[PDB]
Amino acid sequence: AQCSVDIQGNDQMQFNTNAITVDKSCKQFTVNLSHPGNLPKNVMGHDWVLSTAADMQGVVTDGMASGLDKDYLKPDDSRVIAHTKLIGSGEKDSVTFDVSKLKEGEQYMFFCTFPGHSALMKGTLTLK
Amino acid sequence: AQCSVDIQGNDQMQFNTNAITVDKSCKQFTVNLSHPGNLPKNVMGHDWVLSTAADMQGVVTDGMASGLDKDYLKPDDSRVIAHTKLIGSGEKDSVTFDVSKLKEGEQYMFFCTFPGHSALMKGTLTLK
Ligand SMILES: [Cu+2]
Ligand SMILES: [Cu+2]
Repeated sequence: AQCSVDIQGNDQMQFNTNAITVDKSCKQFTVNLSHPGNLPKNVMGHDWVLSTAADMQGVVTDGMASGLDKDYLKPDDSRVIAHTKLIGSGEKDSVTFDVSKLKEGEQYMFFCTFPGHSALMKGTLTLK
Repeated sequence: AQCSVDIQGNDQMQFNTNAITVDKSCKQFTVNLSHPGNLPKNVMGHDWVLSTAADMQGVVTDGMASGLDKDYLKPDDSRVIAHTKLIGSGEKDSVTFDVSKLKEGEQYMFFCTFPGHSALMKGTLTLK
């Protein structure tokens, strides 16, 4: 626990939280994602992606343009600090990243890149 | 216009009108739906479905459970007064229903039954 969190994205297009603070003593931080529900990945896919607030739009945009095969993310997009894979119902994925990639005083947002899902599936992350 | 309306569902999960009025003189009424943009049916499908405000949730829940192959609508759902098929970008569909299936003093709702979309895509229909 402490440097980790569990996120669930369901069939009603929602995440279970919209805010995450990362404790400044963490060297690394883990996100674990599971998709409750019965719908397939091609109709209700979810991933947890991270970037600063000012680049979220660019990532969602470039992400949509790359297709379901690239899990709706642009390959080697250097605005994406961290990201999971796109997962369907009953699947799960985890990502660990380096906390020194964040700095205190900058605003970060987590979100899903499936088309349209970022309207309700988005939230803040902050280094405290 | 005269006893019919032309409506659009776009790539942002938005319909372009959110209240429809049906005048009592009309024996029938027609709705013509188009979907501008470029996303396919499985990622951004849309339909126009009508029920009383009371049956919307029962219809939205059963439709999600019917699958993309059943155009996310329960077959022969007795609560649906009228509907179109589920279209992707570039496509189009229309429907004409009898105005005698509506009654004065009841509240009706139109919505898209694609999973996750009916929260953003809905509006009122009133018989005046
Ligand atoms: Cu999603
Ligand atoms: Cu829709």
